[PDB]
Formats: sequence, structure tokens, C-alpha cells
Amino acid sequence: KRNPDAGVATAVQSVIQHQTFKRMLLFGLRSLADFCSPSNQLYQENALDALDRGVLSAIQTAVTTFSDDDDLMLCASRVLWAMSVAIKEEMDPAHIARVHSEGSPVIVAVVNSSPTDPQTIEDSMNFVDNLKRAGAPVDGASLAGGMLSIFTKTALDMKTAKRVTAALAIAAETAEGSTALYNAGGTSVLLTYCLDQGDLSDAGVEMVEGAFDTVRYMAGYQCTDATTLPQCIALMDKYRGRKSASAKGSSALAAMIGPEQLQKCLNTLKTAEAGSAEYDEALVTLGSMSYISSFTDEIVRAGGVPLLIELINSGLPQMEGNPEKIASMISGAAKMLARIASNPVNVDAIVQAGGVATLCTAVSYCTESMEALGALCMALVPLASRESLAHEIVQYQTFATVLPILYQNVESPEIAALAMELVATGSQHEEIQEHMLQNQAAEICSLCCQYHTADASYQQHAISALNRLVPRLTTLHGVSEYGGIQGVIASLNANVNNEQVALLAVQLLDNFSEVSDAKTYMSDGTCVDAVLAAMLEHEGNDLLISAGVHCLARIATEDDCARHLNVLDTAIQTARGNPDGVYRVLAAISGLSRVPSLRQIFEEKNASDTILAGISSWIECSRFEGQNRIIKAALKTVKNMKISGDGDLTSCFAAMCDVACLPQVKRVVELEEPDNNILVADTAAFRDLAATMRITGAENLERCIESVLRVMRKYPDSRRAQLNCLETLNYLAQCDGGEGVAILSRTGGLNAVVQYLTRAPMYLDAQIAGFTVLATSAKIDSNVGETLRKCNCLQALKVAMRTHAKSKELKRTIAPLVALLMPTDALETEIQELLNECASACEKNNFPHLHENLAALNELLISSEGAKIAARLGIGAHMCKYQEYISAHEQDALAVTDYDILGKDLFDATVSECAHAMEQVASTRSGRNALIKAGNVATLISLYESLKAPQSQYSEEAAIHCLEALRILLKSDKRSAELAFERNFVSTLCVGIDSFPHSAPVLGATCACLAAMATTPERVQMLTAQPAFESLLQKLVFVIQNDPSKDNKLVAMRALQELVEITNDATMANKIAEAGAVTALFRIIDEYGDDEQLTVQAAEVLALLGAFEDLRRFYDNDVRFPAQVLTAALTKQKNNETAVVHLLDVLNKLATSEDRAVLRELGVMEQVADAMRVHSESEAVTRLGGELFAKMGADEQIKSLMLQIIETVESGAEDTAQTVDILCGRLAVFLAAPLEDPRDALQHTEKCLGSLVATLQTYPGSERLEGNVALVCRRLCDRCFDDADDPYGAWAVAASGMLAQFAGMVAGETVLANKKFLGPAYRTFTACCANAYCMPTMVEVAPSFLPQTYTLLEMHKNDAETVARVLEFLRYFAEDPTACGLIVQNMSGSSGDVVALTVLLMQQHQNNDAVVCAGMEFLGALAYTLSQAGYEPLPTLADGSVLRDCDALMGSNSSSARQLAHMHMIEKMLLSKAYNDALIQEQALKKLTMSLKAEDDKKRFSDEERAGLYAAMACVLLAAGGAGLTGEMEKFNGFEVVLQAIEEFGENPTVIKEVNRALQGLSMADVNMTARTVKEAVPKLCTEATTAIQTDAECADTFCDLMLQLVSQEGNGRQLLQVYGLEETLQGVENLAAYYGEDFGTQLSEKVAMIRQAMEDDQPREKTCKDVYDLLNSRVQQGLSVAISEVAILQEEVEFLVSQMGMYNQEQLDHQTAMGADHQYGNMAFELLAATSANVKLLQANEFSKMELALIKGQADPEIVLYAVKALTAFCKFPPAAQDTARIQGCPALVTEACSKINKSGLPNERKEEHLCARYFLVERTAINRNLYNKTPIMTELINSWNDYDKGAYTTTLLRFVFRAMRRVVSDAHVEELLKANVLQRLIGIISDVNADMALLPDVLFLLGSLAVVPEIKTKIGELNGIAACTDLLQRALPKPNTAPVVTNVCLAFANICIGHKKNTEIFSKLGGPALNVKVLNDRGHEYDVCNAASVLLCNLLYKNESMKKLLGTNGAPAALVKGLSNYDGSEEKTAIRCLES
Ligand SMILES: [K+]
Ligand SMILES: [K+]
Repeated sequence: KRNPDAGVATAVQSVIQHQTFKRMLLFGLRSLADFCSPSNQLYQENALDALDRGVLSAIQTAVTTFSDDDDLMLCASRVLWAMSVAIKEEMDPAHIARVHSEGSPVIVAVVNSSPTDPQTIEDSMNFVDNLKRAGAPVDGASLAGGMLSIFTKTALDMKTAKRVTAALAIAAETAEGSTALYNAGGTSVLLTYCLDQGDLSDAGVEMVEGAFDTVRYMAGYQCTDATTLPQCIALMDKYRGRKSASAKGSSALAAMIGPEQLQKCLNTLKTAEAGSAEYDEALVTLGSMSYISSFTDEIVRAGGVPLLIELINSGLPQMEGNPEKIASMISGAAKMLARIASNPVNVDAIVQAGGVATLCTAVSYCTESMEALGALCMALVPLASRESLAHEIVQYQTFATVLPILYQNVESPEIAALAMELVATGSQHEEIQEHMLQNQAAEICSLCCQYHTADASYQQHAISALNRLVPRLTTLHGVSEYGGIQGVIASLNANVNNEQVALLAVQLLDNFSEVSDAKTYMSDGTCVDAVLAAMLEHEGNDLLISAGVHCLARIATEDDCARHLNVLDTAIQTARGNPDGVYRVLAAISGLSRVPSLRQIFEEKNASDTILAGISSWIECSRFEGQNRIIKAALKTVKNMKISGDGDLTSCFAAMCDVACLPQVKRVVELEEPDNNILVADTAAFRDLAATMRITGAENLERCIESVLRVMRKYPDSRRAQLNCLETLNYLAQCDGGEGVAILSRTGGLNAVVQYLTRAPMYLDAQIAGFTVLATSAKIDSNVGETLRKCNCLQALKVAMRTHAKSKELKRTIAPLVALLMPTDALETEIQELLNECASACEKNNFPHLHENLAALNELLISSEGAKIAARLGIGAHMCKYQEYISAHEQDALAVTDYDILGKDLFDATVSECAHAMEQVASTRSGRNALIKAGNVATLISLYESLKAPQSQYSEEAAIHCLEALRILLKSDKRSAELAFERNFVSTLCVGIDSFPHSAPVLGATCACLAAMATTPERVQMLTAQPAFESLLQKLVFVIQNDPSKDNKLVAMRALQELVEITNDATMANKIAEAGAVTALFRIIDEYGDDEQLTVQAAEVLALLGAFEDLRRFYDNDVRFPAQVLTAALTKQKNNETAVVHLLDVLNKLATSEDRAVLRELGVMEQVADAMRVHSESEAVTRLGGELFAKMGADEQIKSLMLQIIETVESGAEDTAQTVDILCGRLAVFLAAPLEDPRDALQHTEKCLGSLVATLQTYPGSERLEGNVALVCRRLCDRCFDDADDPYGAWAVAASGMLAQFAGMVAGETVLANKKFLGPAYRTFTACCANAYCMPTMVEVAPSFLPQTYTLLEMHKNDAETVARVLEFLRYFAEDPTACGLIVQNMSGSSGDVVALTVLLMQQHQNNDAVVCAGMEFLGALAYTLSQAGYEPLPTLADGSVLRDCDALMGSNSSSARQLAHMHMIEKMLLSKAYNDALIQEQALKKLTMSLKAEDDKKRFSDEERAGLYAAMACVLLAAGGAGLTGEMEKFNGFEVVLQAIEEFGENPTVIKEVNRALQGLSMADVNMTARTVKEAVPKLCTEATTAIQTDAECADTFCDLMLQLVSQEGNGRQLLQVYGLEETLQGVENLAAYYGEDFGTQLSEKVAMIRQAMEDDQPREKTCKDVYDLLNSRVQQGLSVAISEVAILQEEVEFLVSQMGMYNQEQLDHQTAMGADHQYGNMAFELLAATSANVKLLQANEFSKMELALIKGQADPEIVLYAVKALTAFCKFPPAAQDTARIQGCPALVTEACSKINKSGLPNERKEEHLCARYFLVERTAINRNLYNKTPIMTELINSWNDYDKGAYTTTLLRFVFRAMRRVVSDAHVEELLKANVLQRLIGIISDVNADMALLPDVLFLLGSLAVVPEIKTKIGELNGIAACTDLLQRALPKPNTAPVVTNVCLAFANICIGHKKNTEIFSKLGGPALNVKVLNDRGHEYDVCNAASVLLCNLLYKNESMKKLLGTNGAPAALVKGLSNYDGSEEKTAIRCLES
């Protein structure tokens, strides 16, 4: 744990002192607050520090003594909050108690100060929450009075209010709390605030939610006041349109008014006299109770609806006489009828009582009584929702009367709203639309847009009315003349800051612009400017931007660009006084730059440079109002216009970094929030610039990267600006196809990223973001793995592992980095190190050590491969042991201050580490299956039971997660699941939830663990029948129904969701529904339909439950209740694609085809159609929507609308083009419905199309028509995009002539600016490519518009949808050989050839899979089709540049769909056989394997998704084999990928199918791929994939095809026949052929027959050991490898050698027998295999050293032993071989025995020598230590062989072997015999002998020097005159030829004899030795072996010898060494380099 800031003790000291000195106190507390602020990385540690130093006892003294100072309060609550945080985390009881005793009263004082400060409140509210979570809640009643007093302060924020009201409610929930509020000013204090200040924002509603809950609880305790009900009613009225607040208002009201008063009220109205006090008071009371929805059903039950309708019926006759008394009655009664009309049952009753005719007739009497008219409109809205009642309401002339009333300006905005809502509700029915415009009053709505221009809030019904009517309008004239556009423009301006409301207005203006003559009425500039401003305000809203751009492309003009550009200069200068002026111009330059036909005008004026200079002026000056807004607007402006352009972005990117580094920026940001300020916005801006990849060039990238580092360097504590910079670095690294990675390294940015991560260990988003940069840089270039290691990246990610242990996102990020930096080869030894240390700690009683090493152990285990090491070395058995000990020794708790954690904190930590270890282990099949086999599912359960958690500690929550995330993994295996139930763990888990309240992670993991036991239907039923699981299910439902907290609702609902997604069982769904979930979830969508998050989560669960359960049955089979809820929420969430998808999904599951009439009655049709229109590019919306429309008029409406189009274009009305447009538009919605009878539905599809072709040819340029006709054709093409036989689709489009029409339209460039036509049009093009019957005419048509398709792409490069549609068309088009040719020859232009453009596009939409996948698939198809048609390859593909660019688009977290498309691209490139050079150069295959490797580390995809990746990889390797790149696959572990696929997917037929075809193609490509398939892959197929080949027809048939390829080559049948499991596999195939037993089964049978016959004919087994040798020898001769690792065909040859030899070794062998000489050849064969270091571990596995030693010892024939000696002698050349050889018991004595036998034998001296050399050679290599051969008589045998030589008959070669072995065995133990045999004297004698054999002297000199290793021999050498004999020899030989090895070896002898020896160094000096050394250097210094040894002598003479240092300084040695240095001139030969070194 970290240390606190030292200055905290000086701050605490300052406030302890100066408690009284107020200004000094404020300094100290202000200082202590900043130490306790989260900006400090040590805020928790500092706060704990201030606690321990005793500051609260001073702070409490201060808040009391100075209760009036708010500044104290802000600082005090900050310190206290930070404590509570660190308190909750530490879970030290000592502290939690203290902070609650000494600390709680501090905050109680802050609360009783009526704080108004958002931070003071927020810190205080968060204090009590954390204290409660810590087990020390602050009494809510002690805080209730002060919190309530917060509301007498008028200017309180809504965000602060909501937090406080939520607390009051919880406080009031008790008797003590309600009482405190009651006596501290009652409900009026709160409710008065809600009324006088409350608003209708999301937070104002959430606030009033809590206020109503507060009143409700006080009502339960009789703490309400006579003012409460009235104020509650008036708040109900205020929040009428928001059901979340209304529902909690009626709940509160229900608690003030019992059910007893309802019945008395109604019975009083039935009996009491008319006009009496009791009647009047009863009717008033009934008004109040009409606000209670739980009473509204009681009113209807007791005939109250007729009573209210009678009041109106009987009142209208009386209106003439008393108009005002009657209007009031009507108002009151009609409002009650409006509130009664909630349920569909309630609306039924109103309708049964003649409500419609009553209300409508009353409207006809109240045309001059506005209040009553509004109440009547309010009662008709819910009735007009039904189509049939709205028809009745038209019949009665209501709309025809309310419209002229609005047309004359209803003054009250309240009445006007209710009246627009009614006309809007009615307009949502298609048949009432035609009435409300086509009959009359189309423009009456338009003129009303102009009246309450700014009122629109819930009153957006003026927009919606024209939004449902403009599609029908055939002209904008009326809407313009009446001022409709002016009113909507004027509306958007006012409401421009409300996002939702302005998206609606921009959509309405977009629809206006589609009208045919709309350019003539909206081209004055006022419409443009209102849209541009809106687009700049809401760039985050894709729907607003997209609608705005459609509109501008139609109406915006050049003059719009000129009139804003002309004022740019002036507007920038006058921005201080007139900031709006420059804002408007910026909005126009930004938005109009998105219009393709207008972009260039702003760059031809270099407006970007001007705006950038203007930003600097606005910063380098005095701060003025609007300065922030203006700078942020200009930053967004310059970003948008550069992105929309196509120039390089370096200059602008640098200018934005420079702007951020201006000295005044710090000042400007002081006054803002840290999240939103100009610095954060500037970094976000130049990040988006970098994301485009339009920064090219080493110079430029360096500039841009330096600039980013400057920003990071200059603002160290702007943590949102730090993030944006890290992201920017990620992008810049990818620029130039990854070459930005090199720039990022050599500028130091890689290390800067590491440095920042080390600085900010607490910031999780920064860890992920920073490691992403590093992972991106590694994946692109693994050469930066070295740099990251030297930057200490490993320690940094080690720290983030431990800090954010529960972050799954932080780990999929760092996973590749650990593998790269982890010691790749030191693991197997280091894991077994900690494995044994942990076990040892358990053997003792050392509980600390277990933790310490389990902690370190986990760090190692993270390595994916390292996790497989631990599993392989028996960690599971280890783990079961650790648990046995941990759970037993809990009294070890008392560690007694001997470790970092003590007490119970230490027990849970060990449990946590033990559990975490098994968690990493269970990553892949290797680990998870090892733990299961060990019984670890039992050890985990035992571990979790050891977490009894009597008192929560700060490692226990994490201990549970690890424990439960484990069993999620392990229990998913069927056998282990039943053990769980056996242990009664379901109950132990459920109690585990209630043990740890407030922990959403435990709840989630406990539920995922519960479902993991219910893998099958039997266990699902076991689970849901458990009582504890029943009580859990109900307490989750309870939380969804009563907990106000939105977050707890989302958590509960998520828990339920997973239970149904995992188990996926009709019994889970059934039990969840019956627990109350269906009604409770629909209630969420009914009350919280305005909240996207709650509505989406609720819908998600209901759709899951609705797939098994008939949802309507929970509403008594009346589907209208839930359907209305779904439709209501659907309309509120219209513009949230995600919410629309899930609402339509519950609707489509709730309803059936037998609901056609119920669904039409509710207008569901138009609501669904409206959605499909807005989200027209959402695949999900169009699917669900169509499926719903199949329930509401399948086939019928389609047939009728088509015929109607023919009737129209035949007559020839003046307005046909306009008329059919609205027909086509209606049709496209239906053409999305699945058609069960395509024949009938699409009868007239070819003529209908032919009639549209005519309509288009006579009415060109009708933009809207052109668009809707494209949409229908896409819907026709989409429904049979794959069935090339269907005639009612893409075929029809071509037959009828449309296909040629569309092509002409695009060829004429008339449409290029119309994106609503180009998208669908190019989708239908794509369809006519897919259908092979349409292709010939597509080819016949395309050349006329392919160049336009290019220019089209450059235009719309910024539109992802248009780009994706065009690139997709090119993908399919490129399949035809003529097409792909036309593409390359016609699509070339300003952006390069078609390939360059495609890259540019993907780079711009790098975040968009649809564009990227379409682009890669396109390049793939194009490259391949071109090669097969004879065309020439694509230069930039053959260049390797596109591969680098495409690799850059592949980030470490790119989706699976993008990985597949990238693999398909590479596959197609390989199949074309045209790009091998580039594919090898850029290492495509290696990178693909790496990526696939990473996805098994991360383990983020689903097993089905990885199935596709491996299946896809199998196909890539298949193409590689065909391409001739098997050499490439072996550089990396290519083949191993197929083996991995077999092991993990052996049960997946679709993987093994591709694996078989891959192995077949690899084999027939290469002989060594054939071998590895036989020896490695087929054994896996016949065992790990045997059931798949057996059960799946395609695996069986492809396996037979592969076997037939393998057996077709001699020798393979023999080896396959011996493959384990092949017979079981072949037989089951036959079994399979019997089942199908048709032409396929007969064919499969013949294949097995051929396979068996081939293996029988190829069962020779014809080979001996001499064969394996003659073969190996031929290779070694020819120069080939004999490494089995690298030459797979030698695998069999070695298996045979081990077997034949192993069997020869059973007997004694005569070398002159067939098997003896063959035993010789086998050992000569091994000897060649031993010459290679790779074979050492193969031979080591087969006991090579052990065999040979047995032969040498056992075999009595010396000629058999000879060749065993040699074979072992070569194996021992390599140290690790000699290590094992010489280490096995007896080897030294045995090898020496072999030596002895030959000295005592009586052989010819000829062979006696051969045997001695070889066996003494073995002695040399085996003598790894000098003390190894001590106990054996090796010295005796060496001396006897020497003595035999002195008698003669041996050559000098033997003596050299005697000497070589002697220096290895010479030791203190043989010293006595060395002196007896006078070895020294003999060697001295040979040295002195002037006739000595020159071939023997070098070894003599060498042995003599080596013998000096023994301290006693060293001295004897001097006493025996060895040094003088050596100096004499050196003098002798120096001038002679052929003496270089003597001079060399005599100098080394000198050095070894004197190095640290005072006696011999003085002998050597007196002989003139030092001068001689220098003479060997002056002479013969140019000889490198000589010069090297001479220099080695100098060093040894100098070592620890000052006098030699002085002597050789004046001896002339320095000048001699200088000459040795100068002899060099360039040689890098190994010899000249060792010389130069010495
Ligand atoms: K009361
Ligand atoms: K308006």
C-alpha cells in the first residue's frame, strides 16, 4: 500500500492548531481538501492519514464554532467524504467505527446548515451511502430536518435536488424520520419548492419522484397536512405528461385517502340532493380521487362513468342560461373522464356509456368556452387513439371545429396544446390523414406552427402533425404562403438547445425539402441557417446530422456559402461584443462543408487557416463572455471541414496542438469543469483528425507525434485530455501502414505512455487506453517488444493487474503484452518453483508464505501459455491440497505483525488468491479439464464455504468473485454440475447474496453461477424448485416493483436476464414470469417509457420471457394492455434505434396473426412504419417491422397498392409523378413483410415495375419519387437475395427494365447528390450481381456508369451508408470476369485507381465494420477474379502497401466479422497465386496466426465465433498450400493451427470439414506436410475428432477424401493402418454410409473399400537400420537437415530406429552377423542425428543416453561397443546432453571400465588404439566436472595407455586423446598418482626435446597449462623447471615456420601457470619472460591466434600484480599493443575479432 503525501501532516497540523483562527483554519482545511480530492492519486491514503492524526476531533470543533461559513462546510464535507471512500474500501473496523462516531456528527452539522452547494451536498450524500455500505449507517432521522431545510433556498439545482429528495424519502420511511420532517416544517416546505422551481427535465422528474415518495411515507405515519393533498394535486397537473412522476404521485395520494372514502363519495353523489353542500363536496372529492389510478378501476366498477357523462348530457341544454357555471362542470367532468381513460378496459366503459357522442356534442357547445374545450379535447385524446373511435370523432365534425379554433390563435398555451394533441392523435390514423389535409385543412396546421413558436415542450404536436402529413403533400406552396416554414424555422431557433425537440424539427424541415417544388420556397437562406446551427449544437446525434445534410443538399446554395464567408473576417474581430455573429458563420462553414457540391468553396478561401488564427486571438486576450462557446465551436468547425475534405492533415493537426499549448489556455479552463473545457475539446478534435489516417510521411508523423507529447507534457492533471492524447497516439501509430510505430518509438512516446501509466495507477480508463497504444504498436511490429521490456512495461501491467483485478476489459487489452514480455522459457521452471514453495508453506504452519507465493504465483499464471504450464505440472492436485489446509487453519488469523496483511484480512486474501489461480488456469481446454479431473469443483465450493464472512473484510468480496467466476467456467461441464447440487450449493449461493448486500458484482456472478448448474432441463427443474432460489426470484421481482433507484432496477433486471439467456429453458422463463416479472417489467415500460436505459432493459427481459410464455395471459388474455404500453413507449423512444429494436421485438412476440384487427385498431401500423422510416438503415428495425406487418395484412396490401400504381400512370393525371410517389412509399413498408405466398402477393411485380419505368422517364428529377422507387426495388431484391430462381425480385427489376433505368439515371449524373436514391439503388444493383441470371445484363449496362460510381464515391466518401452500399455492389460485381475488367479500366481518377480509393474509404470509416468488411471482401474478389481471367495483378496489392494499410485497420479488439473479412481477403489473394511476393514480404500468414492466437488469450468471442475463425483459417492454409507457401507456414507454427483446431473443435463438424480439406490440400502440395498429417494430424482426427467424422456426412466424406490422398503414396498406408483409432473411425463411417444408404452411401462405401485395399497393399514394412543410415548419410552429404523437428519425413525413420535397435539390444551381438552389423549401422545413424542440437530432446525422450551406456557396459564385442561409444560421444557434444549422460548413476565408472577392458585386452595395437581414442573421447565429453571422475580409476588407465605408448605401437593421435581426457579429469583426488608416474617431468621433457613431434607439442603445452588448475600441480611445475623449458621452446620456435600453434599454446601455458602465482611469476620474470611476451607481440602480432594468446598472457601477468603493471608499462608492451590495434583494417572474420577483443 502507498504512503500519503507528507504535506498532509502539515495540513492536519495547521487545522488542529488554528481551530479558532478562522482564516488559518480555512487555509489548512482548503489544503487538506485538495489532499483528499480524487485529483490526488493518494486521496484515500491521505484521508486515512488525516483520520489517524486526529483531525476530526478538530473539524467537529470547527463546524460548530463557525456554523455560518459555507466555505468551511464545502471543505469539511470533502475531507469527510474522502474518508468514507477509503473507509468503505479498507473495511478496518477500528476506522469505520471512528469515522462514524467522530465523523458522522460533522456531516450532520453540514446537513443542518441548509447547504446550497452541489459539491457540499453531493459529498455529504455520498458520505452517508459509503458509511452505510461499510456497516455503519447514519441515522436518517438525525439528517431529515436539515435536508428538508435545503428546499427553502430558491436557486437549488435539479441534479442536487433529486439526490436530496431521494434521501428524504428513505429517511421518511421510518417513524422517527417522518416525525422529524413533520415537526420541521411539514410537506409544504418540499412541495412548495417542487411547484415554484421544479421543471420537466429528466432530473426535475426524477426529483419529484422522490418528493412524492417522501409524502407517501409521511402519510403512512399521519405526518401529512391539510395543504398536502392540494399541493400534490397541483403537482400532478404540472407533471401530467410524465408517467414516472404521475405514478408516484398517485401512490402518495392513495396513502392519504383510504378505499373507504371512495365508496362513500360515489354513494353520496347518487343520493345527495343536487346543489347541496354534500353533493358539491363529493363531486370535488371525486376529482381528487380521479388522479389515483388504483381507484380509477373502482370508479368504473361502481358506474361512475355514466354519472359523469350524465353531468355533461344534462348540462348542454342549460348552457344558454348559465354558460359559466355549466362550462366549469363540463371542464371538471371531462378532465375526470380523461384520467379515467387509462386502461383499455376503462376506455371500453367510457365508450359503452356513449362517451364519444357526449364529448363531441359538448365540443359543439363550447366553441367559445376555452377551458371546457380543452378539457374535452383532453378526454377525447385517449379515445381518438383507436381508429374506429377517431372515425366517429370525425363523423361528429370535432376536428373540423377544433382546427379553425386553433387557426384563430387559441391564446392559452395550455388549451392550444390539448387541441394540437387531439388533432395529432387523430392524424396518426391513415384514413383520418386524408381528411385532415386532402379534403381540407392541410395548411391550417401550417399556420398554427406560427402561434406559440417557443411553447413546444410536450407540445411538439405541431411538428408531429405536419410530420405525418408532409409525406402526402404534393406542394410546399400552401405550407409556405401560410407561414408554416417560418413558424418551424422560428421554432427550431428557440428550442435549438433541447436535443430531442430539435431533431424533430430538423426532420420536419428535411421532409419539407423532399416535396417536389420545395426549392422554390426554401432557398432564401433562413431555412439553411437554422439547420446549420442545430447541426453544430448536436454533433453527437447521428440522426440530426444525417437529416440536416439531406436537407442542405437540396436547398443550400453557393450564395449561402458566400454570404457567410464574406463576413468571416469581420465576425472574428467582433467576437467579444458579438459572439453569436461568429457562431452563426462557424455553424455555416461547418455544416455546408458536409455538402459535397459545396465543400471546395471554403478551402479555396483557406477558411481553415483563418478560423485557426481566430481561435488564437480569442485565447491570447482578456477572458470575455461566450469565449468558451466560441472556441469550442471553431475547433469543431475546422475539424469537420478538414475531414470532409481530402488533403493531408499535418499542418492543421499541428496548429491545434499549438493552440492547446497556448499560455492562456490554463486560465480559460480554470473557470470551467475538467470534463468539458476548451483543452479537452481541442484534443478530441485533433484526435478525430488523426483517426482519418490522412497524415502521411515520416517528417509529418514525427511533427504530429511530438506535438501530442508536448500537450501531454504540458497538462499533466487534465485526465480527460490525457486520454484523448493516448487515443491520438494509437491512431498516429497506425498511419502509413504502421510506420507510425517506428516514429512513436524513436521520439520516446512509447516510454512516455509507460511513464504515464506508472504515474496514474488508479485510473482504469488510462490503463486500458495506454496499454492499447502499446498493444497496437506491438501487433504491428514485434520489434518494439524489446523496447517495452526496457521501459519496465512489465512492472506497469503487473501493477494494473493487481489494482483493477475485476476488469475484464483491462485484460483482453494487456493479454498479448504479457505473453511478449513474460519470460517465454523461464516459466516451466519458475512456476514449479512457486508451486513447490506454496505446498511447502502448507506443510509447515506458515500461512503468510502461502499468500506471498500464491500472490507471485498468480502474476506468472496470467501468461496464457504459462497457465497451461501450471495445469500441466499438476497445479490442480496442488490446489486441492492448499484448500485442504487453508480452510482448516483459520486460527492462523492471528499472524501477530509478521506480514503486510493481518487478521481476517489475511484469511480472505489467501482464499482470494487460491481462487484466482484456478480462475486463470481455466482459460482453455488444457487448464479447465485438468482442474475438473483433480476434484477442484469440490475445492472451490469448500473455498466459498470458508468465506463464512462473519464480518466482511476488504479481500472477501473479491474472494467471492474469483470463486464464483471459476465455477461459472468449470460447472459448465455436465458431470461437475451434479456434484454442485449434491453439495447443496444453490442454497449456499443464495444465502451468499444476502451475506453481501450492495454488491451488484456478487449478485451478477452468483446468478451466472446458478444458471451454470442448470445446463439441461432436468437441472433447470432441480434449480427452480429450490426454496432459496424461489425467495431470490421474488426479491428480484420485488426490487423491480418498489426500489426507486434506477441503478438497482437495472441490476435486478440484468440478473433475471442472464438466468434466461444461460439456462434458455421454458421452465426458467415460466418460473420467472409466475414470480411477477411480466407485469412488473411491462410496468417499467409504462411508467419509465421516457427513460431509454430502463425501457431497453425491461424490453430485453420481456422478449426473452416472451419466447416461451404467452405474455398476454398475465393480462387475462387481453393483448391490448401490453400492446398499448409498447406502442406508447415506442413513440417516446422513436428516435433511439436501440430502444425501437427491443420494443418491436416484444411486440412481435406478444402478438400473432390473429391480432390483425386489434393491432390496426391501435394504430400500431403507422407507429411501426414511422419507426422503419426513421431507422431506415437499421437491419433489425426493418426485420422486426416487416414481421409485424405480416401479422397486419400480409400479401393483401402489397397486391392492391401495385395495381393502383398501374391505374394511376395509365390515366395520366397532371400529378401522376407526385401521386405514385406516395403509393411507392406506402408499398415499401409492406414489401418488408415476409411473404408466405410470393405467387399471389407479387402477382403484378413485373408490370408494376414497367409502369414505374415509364413514370420515371416522363417525370425525371422528382427527387422523392426517385427515392421511394429505389426503396421498393431494394425490398423486392432483399427478400430473395439468395434464391436466384425467384422471379419477383432482382430478376423482375431486370426483366421489367428498371435495372437499365437506374443505370441510366446514375450515368446521367442527375441523381448523384441524392443519397436516399443511391443507397437503395446500389443495393438493388448488388442483388442483380448476386442473381446469376441478371449478371449478363448488369455487365451489359455497367460500363455506362462505372466512372460515375467513382465520382459518386469521392462525393459521398463521408457517408458510411452510401460508401458501404457502393463498395458492396463492387464486391459482388467483381465476381464476373467481364465486370472485374470493366472496373479496373473505368474507375480511375483523382484518388488513384479503384484499390487506392477503397483504402481511403476504409481508412475514413475505420470505425465502421460494414465499410471495412465490404472493402476487404471487394479487394479479395477483385484480385482473384482478375488472375483467373488473365488480367494483370494489381500494383498496390503486389506492392505490399495495401497489406500494411489493411493490417493497420486490424486493431487488437477488432470484431470477429472484420477478422473473417480480412482472412477471406488473404485467402482470395492466395488462391489467385499472383501476390506471393507481397504476402511473404508482409508476413500475412504469421500475423493472421498471431491474431487467432490472441483471441484464445483474450477469450472474448463466443465458441461459435471462434469456430468460424479457425474454420476460416483452415481455408486460408488450404489456399497457402495451393499457392506453394508451405515453406512459409513452417517459419512459424502454421501446421500447429490445424492441430489446435482439431483439439478444441473436434466435435464441431463445420470446423473438421474444413480441416480435412485443408490437410488434403496441404498434403498433396508437400511431402513433409504429408508426413505431419500421417504422424500428427490423423492420430488427432481418429481420436479427438472421431465422433464428428463418424456422425457428420461431410466430415466422413472429406475424411475419406483425405485418406485417399494419403494412401495414394507409397509407404503411407502402412503407417496409417497402425494409427490408433483409425479402425473405430472407418467402421463408424461405414455405419454412416449404411444409414444414408443411397448414391451417397454407396459412394462413401466404395471409398472405405479403396482405403482399406490401399493400406493392405502398402503393408510391406521393408527396412533395416542400414537403410536409416544410408538415408541420413545421403542428406548429411548433400547438405540437408537431419533435424526431426524440421524434416517431418524423418519422424518415421526415427520411430523405426528406436524400435529395431531397442530390440537388437535384448541380446549379445557379434558384429559379423546380419543383426550385429545392422546394430552398428543403427548407431552410426544415431551419431548423425546426435550432431544436431534440435534432435537432442527427441533422443533424450527415447532414453538415448541410457541405452548406449547399457550397450557399452553389456555388449562383450568391442566392435559393437565402439559405435555405441561414438554415437554417445557426439550426442554429448552439446552441454545438456553431456549433462544428463554423465549424471546417471554409474556413467563415470562404466565409461572408465570400457577404457580398462581395452588396455588389458589382447587386440592388435592398430584397433587397440582406435578403441582407446573413442572411449577416451567419451571420457572427455562426459567429464562435465573435474571432480566427477574422482572415485573411478580413470587416471590409472590413462597412465597405462601412456606407458604402452612409450613402448610404442601407438601413433601420437592416441596420446592426444589421453591428454585431452586427462585435463578434464585432473583433480585434487588424482594428484598423488600424477606425481608417481612423473607426468610433469615427462611433459617438461617433451617440451625440452628439440626433436619433439610438432604434431604433439601443442597438446603437451595445453595439458601442462591445464594441469595447473590444481594448486599443488601449479607449484610443482615451477620447481620442476617447466617455465624455463617453455621459454626455451618459445625462443626456439618464434622465428620458425609451422610453429603458430606452439607459440600460441606456450603463451597460454605461461598465463595459466603464473596468473596469480607469486613464485612462478618471479621465476618467469628472471628468465626474461615479460620481454619475450612483448616479443611475441611485436613479431607475429599480425597472426591472430598468436596475438590473442600473447595478450591473454599479459592480462594474467598483470592480474593483481602491481609490479608487472609497472614493468610492462616500461617494457615496451604499450607500443606493441598499439600495433596489434593498428593491424586491424576491416576484417570481421571471427578470428581477427577475438584477437581485437583480447
Ligand atoms: K396529520
Ligand atoms: K411551433
